[PDB]
Amino acid sequence: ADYDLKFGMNAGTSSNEYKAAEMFAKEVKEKSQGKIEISLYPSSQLGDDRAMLKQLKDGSLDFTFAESARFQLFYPEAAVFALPYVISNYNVAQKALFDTEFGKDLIKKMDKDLGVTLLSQAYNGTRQTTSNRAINSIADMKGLKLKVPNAATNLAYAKYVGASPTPMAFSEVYLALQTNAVDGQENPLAAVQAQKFYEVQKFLAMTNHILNDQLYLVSNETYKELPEDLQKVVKDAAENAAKYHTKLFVDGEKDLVTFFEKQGVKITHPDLVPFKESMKPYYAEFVKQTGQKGESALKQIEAINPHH
Ligand SMILES: CC(=O)N[C@H]1[C@H]([C@H](O)[C@H](O)CO)O[C@](O)(C(=O)O)C[C@@H]1O
Repeated sequence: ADYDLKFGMNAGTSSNEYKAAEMFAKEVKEKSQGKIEISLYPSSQLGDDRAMLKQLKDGSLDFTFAESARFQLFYPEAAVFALPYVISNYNVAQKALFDTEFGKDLIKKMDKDLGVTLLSQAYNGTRQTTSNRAINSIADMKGLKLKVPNAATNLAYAKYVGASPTPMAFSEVYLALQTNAVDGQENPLAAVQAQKFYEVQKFLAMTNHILNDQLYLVSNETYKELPEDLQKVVKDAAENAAKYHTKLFVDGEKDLVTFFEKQGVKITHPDLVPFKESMKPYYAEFVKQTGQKGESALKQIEAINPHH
């Protein structure tokens, strides 16, 4: 086709993220009357989110996904998006990004500094903790070899609750869990299902610790080359796909607890009071290390009312 574009993602071909990406690709091809084709490159074939973000800056990849929190890699105060228990729900994540001065400044910085245009935002689940032994209480986290992604906020989650974080790549996790070289991991339910981590974890704790969004991103290199009518086609299709993306996650969080129960998994509901208490020292370190931009991002996020 005239523009042969590529969409890279960490997620696999059974994931919600991929399904929404298929919808995005399909609308774009149609409403562009065939001028744009978007091919999918899942399962981190192109490298992980960090790597793919660098390919979008360079212009060697055209689209990818990223959480708002992943931009803590460049702007330390963007960690606020993933300080555990700080963002209440997805309504708060939406207003954080689009309706605060911090948020709006982060978007403009994404474009001018990092070579990426934010097209849409979806919901990608609330993270929970699976494991090979029960998590009845925060005490059960002691010495747990918990698999985390390569991100400072997830490592901090593990540390401060008394677990032993082993960072690793997503594609590696399943075997690690099965052999028990690690004891647990902490994705939203959707990914626990997509990656089938429920086949090699008898236990799931509802730790509700981090709220993931997902941003549909396009390389500026690619976006600037598209005529404005085709820019609007890609922009609209990204908003349509985001809304669908959010619905897949919302509908699944209802039904998946029962799906895991049927699959022989044992669900616990530990007291979150001490989880939340364990993090105050981390919030203090966060303000200490990120300074006044950081206390100003927290202030703006904590002021957002979580009720629609
Ligand atoms: C857009 C994207 O790639 N998200 C990925 C996130 C982020 O990389 C991480 O949370 C840091 O923000 O990590 C996972 O949860 C993980 O490796 O377990 C998989 C998920 O697909």
